[PDB]
Amino acid sequence: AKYTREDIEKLVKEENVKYIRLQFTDILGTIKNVEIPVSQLGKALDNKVMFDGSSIEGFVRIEESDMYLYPDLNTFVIFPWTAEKGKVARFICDIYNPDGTPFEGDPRNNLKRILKEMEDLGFSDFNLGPEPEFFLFKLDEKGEPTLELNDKGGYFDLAPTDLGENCRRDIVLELEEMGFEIEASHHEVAPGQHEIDFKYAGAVRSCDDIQTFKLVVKTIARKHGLHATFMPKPLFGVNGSGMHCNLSLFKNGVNAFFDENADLQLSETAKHFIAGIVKHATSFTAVTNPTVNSYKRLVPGYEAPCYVAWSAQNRSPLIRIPASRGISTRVEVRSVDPAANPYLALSVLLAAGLDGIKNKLEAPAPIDRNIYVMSKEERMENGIVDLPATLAEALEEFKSNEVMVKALGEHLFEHFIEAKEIEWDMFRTQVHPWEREQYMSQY
Amino acid sequence: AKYTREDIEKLVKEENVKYIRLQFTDILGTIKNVEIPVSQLGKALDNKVMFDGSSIEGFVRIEESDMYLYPDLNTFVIFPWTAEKGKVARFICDIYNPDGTPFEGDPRNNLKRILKEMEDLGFSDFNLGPEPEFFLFKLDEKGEPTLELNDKGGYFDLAPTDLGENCRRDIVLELEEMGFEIEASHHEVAPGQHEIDFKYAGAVRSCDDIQTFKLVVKTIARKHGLHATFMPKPLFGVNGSGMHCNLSLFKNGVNAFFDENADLQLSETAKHFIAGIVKHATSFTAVTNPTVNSYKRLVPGYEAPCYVAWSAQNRSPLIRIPASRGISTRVEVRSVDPAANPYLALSVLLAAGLDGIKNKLEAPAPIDRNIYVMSKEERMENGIVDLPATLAEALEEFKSNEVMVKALGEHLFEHFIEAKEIEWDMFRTQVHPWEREQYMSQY
Ligand SMILES: NC(=O)CC[C@H](N)C(=O)O
Ligand SMILES: [Mg+2]
Ligand SMILES: [Mg+2]
Ligand SMILES: [Mg+2]
Ligand SMILES: [Mg+2]
Ligand SMILES: [Mg+2]
Ligand SMILES: [Mg+2]
Repeated sequence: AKYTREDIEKLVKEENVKYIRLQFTDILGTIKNVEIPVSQLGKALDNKVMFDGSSIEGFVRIEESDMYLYPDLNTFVIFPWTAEKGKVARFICDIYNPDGTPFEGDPRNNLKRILKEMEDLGFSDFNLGPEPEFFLFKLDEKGEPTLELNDKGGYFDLAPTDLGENCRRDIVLELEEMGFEIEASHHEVAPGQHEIDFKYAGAVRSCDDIQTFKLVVKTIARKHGLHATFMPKPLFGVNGSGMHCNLSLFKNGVNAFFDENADLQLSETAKHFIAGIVKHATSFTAVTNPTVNSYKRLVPGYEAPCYVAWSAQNRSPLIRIPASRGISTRVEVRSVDPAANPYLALSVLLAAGLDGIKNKLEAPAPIDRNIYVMSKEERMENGIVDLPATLAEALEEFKSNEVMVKALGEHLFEHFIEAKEIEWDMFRTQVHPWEREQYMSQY
Repeated sequence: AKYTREDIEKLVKEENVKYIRLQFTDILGTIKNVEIPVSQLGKALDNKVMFDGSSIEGFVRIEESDMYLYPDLNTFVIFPWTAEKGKVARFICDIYNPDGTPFEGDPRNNLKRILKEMEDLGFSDFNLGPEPEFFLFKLDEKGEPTLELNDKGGYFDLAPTDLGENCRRDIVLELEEMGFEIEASHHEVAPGQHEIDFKYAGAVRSCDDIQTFKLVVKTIARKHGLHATFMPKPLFGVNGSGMHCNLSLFKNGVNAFFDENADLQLSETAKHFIAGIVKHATSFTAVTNPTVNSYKRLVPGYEAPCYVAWSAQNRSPLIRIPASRGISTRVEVRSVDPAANPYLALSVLLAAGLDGIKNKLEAPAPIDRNIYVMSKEERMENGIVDLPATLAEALEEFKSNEVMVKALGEHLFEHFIEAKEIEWDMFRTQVHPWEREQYMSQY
């Protein structure tokens, strides 16, 4: 209980809060909201504010259906940069059906659903440590994004410098003032690319922070004349952006992946997890990489995984194990990209993990200096399968899987599939310039 | 009441008001005004101010006509901007004849007429909850509007951010801190499109607030290098704008549409009232949808209605019943667009409602699924009539309906048709570029 009804009412008043953002999330991970005047804080709470909950199905809407917003008290945040006529605060909300029950088509209420599965298996927490990467492109005259990069930095370089446009700085600083907890940040591999890493938190809080963070970013960036994009593959020839997800299970407030007396100090619990992840990656990919362009980042030549394997020391492991042990033992899934919706991502991932533990699945041998050089044939002769090559591919595999379809639930699943199938069809029917360069003179 | 003579005179002096706007509306909903120096406040308040009330006719104006301006103390507000050589305030007004009686051709006086009509039927209040949607475009260098939108947001998604322009916010903030009572706001389907929704009120107050809204909007957006418009379909191939009106009747301070032990918890009255809107839609469309361009929004595929029908959950029903009951039990007409003169629309709607209540009309089958596919023929065999395709058609239907004509008033009616027929006549003789593109080389 971070705040209570009164603590918030007291707080709204102590400060000059005048505008309330009741923010949620549609199925495509897009960050939505309905805004009220502070004069509606009461109705807001009391969970009495209604809206067209079909905003959640995204562009595949069809009819208008009324739904309730239920604000999550302990997610109460006051935005800093505000203060014009008054300040602005917010609430992340859970969408309820008009009859009282939570709306099953809501991404957030789904994570919770599967977190009940985790607790019934006997676990207390499922932690996440996101490593979200993003590009900074320059704005032009007419305030339009351009293909020009904010800087020419390389890997863990000393990016932009402490003389203005240091977006990373203000971002990290602003986030820390908003109550976040950052672990560290750094410039990434390509020029004009960045990464800020959050401290670990419980699935929900971590997912909620990832949403805010993206928002916070986009804003500060515009403030500096820049464009932030979390597009996975903005530029052919340059690195893409992914969002590795460090994962851990807890039991009685004790880390469960750690076993000092076992191979790699990794519990049997830990290894079943890895096991399930390997079993389901080619199937949960259409979710952790939800866009067409997500697949342009998933190619040889960069640090992105193109095959299902794990390792503690390799070029592009879809699963990795950081060095830290004990209270910090965790599995890192390095295929997830920032285009992915966190609640859904952690839904399918948490689910594929539990499917390993439930069924004492057996993990394969850790890969190490092989995958990349051995032809897809040699790789294939082993547990080494290629991830889907296109969104259409990822979608077939997804549907085939029963434990992944369950991870969403009939509503979240029907529509996701619908929207993505359109997205692909639009792309497939499209005639790109590249083809005209190739065939228009040659034929 | 709310304000009394001396209360106002105290307010003006203390707040340092120096410029009064005597505000009113013409047939085309356009917002007129005669403006006096604070020093003339007395003359004003004694109902002694005169002006050319033929301004009410709009461009159909032929001869001049001296009329009086009667301020309404309860509509007194002080505009928040202003404060140069002093502050500004307005008074919404009723137009009188030089012989002391209210001028009929005045739309505000017209609704007050049909309202009294309602009371004879023994009703207490007529409530409106409007949801006015608008587009924000950019102003060019010359300060001239362009076809460039203010953002790329969609339905309900949190956009734009709290750093910069954020018109919607600054509008609601101004409205709220200016006496208004807003419920919520949000981004709309099309990029650059926005909607603010106010708490319900009685017809007159609700119509006055709609006229003040538009203004405050138009104003705020201009202040941010933007152009607001309530033009129904500014752009082909994107969503148009509309102003669904949420209607409810009270009897002795109690909602008369509600009824627990009923079906859908809708009272017999409700069912009848609905019945009325059903049989007058095609004949009141010309009023709720007054511009030529209004009918370019009335095309299938964009959430806007096209047939006379009512549902509780459908793609784009002319009428729909939102979830809430009890006090919130209401009928929503989704035909109405912003271009419409709120006073005329509300009066033509109240009138059609009461008519169906008066003559105990039998409401038709609520539409299940599909009015889109179910072709003309079939749609007919189900008593589903199409709205008028063009302003012309709309007029021929309005002119045929005895009760609708009576809702307007001999004067209002005569001049409204006069305007619309010339408006249509122009648009019909115009040779648009589209014709040239399709025909000039073809023939
Ligand atoms: N109800 C909505 O928000 C859709 C509005 C849409 N622009 C219309 O014409 O009705
Ligand atoms: Mg559906
Ligand atoms: Mg990194
Ligand atoms: Mg990593
Ligand atoms: Mg005349
Ligand atoms: Mg709307
Ligand atoms: Mg509506």
